[PDB]
Amino acid sequence: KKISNPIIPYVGTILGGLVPGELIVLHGSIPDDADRFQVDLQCGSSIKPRADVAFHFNPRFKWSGCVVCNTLEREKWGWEEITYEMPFQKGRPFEIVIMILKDKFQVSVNKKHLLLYNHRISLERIDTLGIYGKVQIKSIEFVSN
Ligand SMILES: OC[C@H]1O[C@@H](O[C@H]2[C@H](O)[C@@H](O)[C@@H](O)O[C@@H]2CO)[C@H](O)[C@@H](O)[C@H]1O
Repeated sequence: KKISNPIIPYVGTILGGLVPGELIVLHGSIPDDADRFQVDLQCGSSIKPRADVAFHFNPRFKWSGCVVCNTLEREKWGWEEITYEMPFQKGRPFEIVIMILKDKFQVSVNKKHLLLYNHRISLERIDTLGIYGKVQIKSIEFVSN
């Protein structure tokens, strides 16, 4: 459950799905000209109709920067939860750690807390990791309890 230099866009099955207490650990970097990227925890990888996204984590670099989180269900976006922080920096490496909990995802970037997001889709439905946009990824790891 460790992938080196994945191709972006990345779409891959999460072996065994996710359980509370586990981590998803991403090391990567942001290109000099980035606008946004996203990490999506998905129900499958269908394109038409588009796979549900249980957790859409979407850093956006415009202005002072923010991170938009949401859920896509039956091809409709829910209410956005926007964190007006930007820990990502153009031209710099990062580490993202997503801690899976019973109630929430908790996300840290570079070992600093970033945000919480309550589950909207049942955790057991998630079977696919997608990474899209202007981002480079050195490694993907799923860390057990
Ligand atoms: O909510 C996540 C998605 O947002 C979409 O953009 C929104 C935008 O944030 C919102 O303010 C409004 O203008 O509608 C847009 C379209 O739904 C993105 O296009 C999408 O990729 C997700 O990030």
